[PDB]
Amino acid sequence: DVLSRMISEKAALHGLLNCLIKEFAIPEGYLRYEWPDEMKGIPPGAYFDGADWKGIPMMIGLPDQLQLFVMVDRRDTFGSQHYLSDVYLRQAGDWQCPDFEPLVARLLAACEHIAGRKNPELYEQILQSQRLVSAIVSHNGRQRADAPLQHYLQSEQGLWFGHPSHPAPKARLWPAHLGQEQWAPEFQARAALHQFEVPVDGLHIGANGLTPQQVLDGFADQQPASPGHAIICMHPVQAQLFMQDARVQQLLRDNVIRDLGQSGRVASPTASIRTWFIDDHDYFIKGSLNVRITNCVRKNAWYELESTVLIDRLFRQLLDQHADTLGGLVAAAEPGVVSWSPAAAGELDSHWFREQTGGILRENFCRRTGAERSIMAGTLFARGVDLQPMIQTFLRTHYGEALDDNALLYWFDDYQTRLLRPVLSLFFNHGVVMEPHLQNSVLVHQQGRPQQVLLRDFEGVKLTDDLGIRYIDDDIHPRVRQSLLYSREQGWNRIMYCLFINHLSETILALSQGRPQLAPLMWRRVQQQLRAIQGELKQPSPELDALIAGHPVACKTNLKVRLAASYVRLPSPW
Ligand SMILES: Nc1ncnc2c1ncn2[C@@H]1O[C@H](CO)[C@@H](O)[C@H]1O
Repeated sequence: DVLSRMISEKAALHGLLNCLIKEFAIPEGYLRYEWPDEMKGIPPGAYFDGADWKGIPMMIGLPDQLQLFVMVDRRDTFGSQHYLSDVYLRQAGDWQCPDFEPLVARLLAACEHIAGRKNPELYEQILQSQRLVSAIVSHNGRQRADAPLQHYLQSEQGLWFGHPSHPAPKARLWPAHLGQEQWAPEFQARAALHQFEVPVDGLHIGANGLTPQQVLDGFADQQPASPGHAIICMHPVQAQLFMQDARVQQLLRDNVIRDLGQSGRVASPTASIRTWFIDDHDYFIKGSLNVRITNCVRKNAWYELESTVLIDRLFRQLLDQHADTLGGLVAAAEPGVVSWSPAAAGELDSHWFREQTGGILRENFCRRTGAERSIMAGTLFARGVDLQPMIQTFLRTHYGEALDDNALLYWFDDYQTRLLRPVLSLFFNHGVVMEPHLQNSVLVHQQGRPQQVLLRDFEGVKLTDDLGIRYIDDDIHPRVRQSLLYSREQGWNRIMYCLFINHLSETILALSQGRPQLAPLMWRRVQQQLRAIQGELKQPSPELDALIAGHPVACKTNLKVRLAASYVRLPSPW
């Protein structure tokens, strides 16, 4: 419990170092792998461990007379390293090791001068995200370290620390008056979804291979509705919000719509917070929620609600027909979509409604892929309750004995074939831009042995203006078309940050913990894959050649955005 607090700070602190490094120090060149002149204030124990140094000295010149020292376990062009000491800072001066709060005060404080822009909210958010993490750790701190990985839902609920490179991972600014512990996957949160009785004339249903009626069936047991009516459901938090609107009030006071209880299915919220998982239900429920959670506000905007539909119909046309050109793609359907809005409301309203009431079903792929056989990547490669990459002990148990270097490179290599081949085939063959970061990705495994890397999330999916866009069957609202349209370098920036800096960087960092020498080998294995896959592509790919030949990699900046998205340029690992 004090231990708990201290684990949460080390995670939240390392998370923040990751932003600082990747988003400022490496791109703006404030980083040096060198010992300081004076060590006064840094205790031997911080950098010497009896035998040898605790790794490599890392130094940042934060351009305001402030200096930062930290022992890292490796040199890394992406910033992906393990921090093997506390953090120390200077002025004059003498090195010091301030508590977590003043340590955040101060790092942040410097980040602001480097970015010219300040965010007082972000600060209070950082401590919030950290405080939750304590509670989280504290609640789960007695479990087998790797239990998260044993089971799909549990891996959706063992992402104890959130975004590895994010200043406020667990911060969820909804009305504090609605709690926090009861809407957290990480507290094993469960809840019967909030429902509403609405008349069938306002329904907007998008289905693919599914009857309008079957979509409804998916979201809510349609029975309790009187005829001419239907049952939508929402996040219970969304439900309070959505009921705040003068508009809805009116609707309620006029019995145009009935507010049923939290009376829907009992589901568990997923790591994405507003998606819900019912075991052996054919679908997840991906509802909206007007709350900032990490970056954005998790509404399905009205146009996004149309586009899921098209993307699904797209992904099937392709999977059905263009198999070979997809490098092995496995994707979760988003086959059905529902929203409601008063029959006669005029579109500033109609829209507003459909985005409050928006719902999207995702195929519960655990049915195709087996509960105990599929693990959410972000968790696959996360640090468990002891700040130890869970992947290690998971594999050690699946492969009987401890795994030598070459086992680990093999493993890594089966993995990354199956993440790279589909993402990149999708991009260059079709202009379909995916968002394959750690959370948008689920590993399917035959007892350790990677089978598929399932991808999902059509919100994230965009289409390139020269290519991807062409699968758009043109009678599409100009606003919808606008949400899908990525410029091809806009788009390649995403694919780059996602596969490389968010996903594999981290996959690597997880496996090579304790064995940094594995890092560079792994990336070299990456680079061959890059070339072999290219050899296979059926369209040109200059940006790929660029990358293979070691040109710099795009990296989305989480912290800088919140302070002043912006992508910065990080040196290739090769
Ligand atoms: N490594 C990650 N990258 C992107 N999103 C993540 C990551 N880990 C967790 N998430 C969660 O996934 C959602 C982003 O789609 C957010 O709710 C975010 O908090």
